Amino acid sequence: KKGVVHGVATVAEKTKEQVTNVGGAVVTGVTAVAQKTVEGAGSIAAATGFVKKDQ
Amino acid sequence: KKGVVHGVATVAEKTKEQVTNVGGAVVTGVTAVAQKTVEGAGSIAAATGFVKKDQ
Amino acid sequence: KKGVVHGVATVAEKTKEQVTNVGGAVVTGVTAVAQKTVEGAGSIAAATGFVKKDQ
Amino acid sequence: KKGVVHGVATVAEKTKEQVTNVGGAVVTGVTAVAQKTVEGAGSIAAATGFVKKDQ
Amino acid sequence: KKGVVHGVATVAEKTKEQVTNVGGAVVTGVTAVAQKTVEGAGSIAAATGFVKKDQ
Amino acid sequence: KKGVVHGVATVAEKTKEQVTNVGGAVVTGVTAVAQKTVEGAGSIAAATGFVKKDQ
Repeated sequence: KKGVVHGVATVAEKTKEQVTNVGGAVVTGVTAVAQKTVEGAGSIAAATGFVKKDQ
Repeated sequence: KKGVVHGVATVAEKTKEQVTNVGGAVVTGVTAVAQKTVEGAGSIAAATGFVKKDQ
Repeated sequence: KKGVVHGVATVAEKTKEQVTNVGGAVVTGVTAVAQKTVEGAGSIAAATGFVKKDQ
Repeated sequence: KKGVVHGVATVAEKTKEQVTNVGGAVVTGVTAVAQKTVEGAGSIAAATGFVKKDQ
Repeated sequence: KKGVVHGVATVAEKTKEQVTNVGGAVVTGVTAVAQKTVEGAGSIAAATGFVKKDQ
Repeated sequence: KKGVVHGVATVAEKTKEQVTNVGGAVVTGVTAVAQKTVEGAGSIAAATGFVKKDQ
């Protein structure tokens, strides 16, 4: 076989899960957050997949 | 076989899970956060996959 | 076989899990955080995969 | 002070939390379950407070 | 002071948490279960407070 | 002071936590279980407070 990509690719066979991202956010997984009190200014209290930027 | 990529690629066969990211965030995994009190200014209380930038 | 990449690639066969990242964050694994009190300014209380930058 | 109980009592002062049970079940706490696949016959997959009886 | 109990009592002062149980189950605490696959017949996969009886 | 109990009592002053149990199960503490695969018939894979009986 032959393949040429520029990116971002994701090429496969017999594949149970696939995610391609440029971004941005993708949430495909099981996630449970139980929480009782959030205070403070400002605290990231429960982050799973996270980025921050400033310019 | 033959392959030429520029990136970012992810090329495979018979593959159960795949993630390609440029970004950005991707959450595909099981995650449980149980939490009772978050205070303070400002504290990253429970971070799983995390980045920070400032300019 | 033949392959030429610029990066970042991830090339394989018969492969159960794959992650490619430029970023950014990717969370694909099982993660359990149980927590009772977070205070202080500012304390990274439970970080699994983490980066920090400042300019 | 004076107190006479038959049970089950729970007597206090200045008290943040209280539970009295005869039973039975009481759930008052933070709880997060994230789960992806349960099989088998029959498996108690994630039990926090649990009892079993048979006669 | 004076106290006479038959049981089950729980008598106190200045007390942050209290549980009285005859039973039965009481869950008051922070609990996080993250789980990906449960199989088998039959396996108690993640038990925190647990009893079993048979007659 | 004077006290007479039959049991089960738990008598105190200035006390941060209290548990009385006849049972039965009580879960009041922080607990995190992260788990990826459970198999077999039948294996107690992660037990914190546990009993078993048979007659």
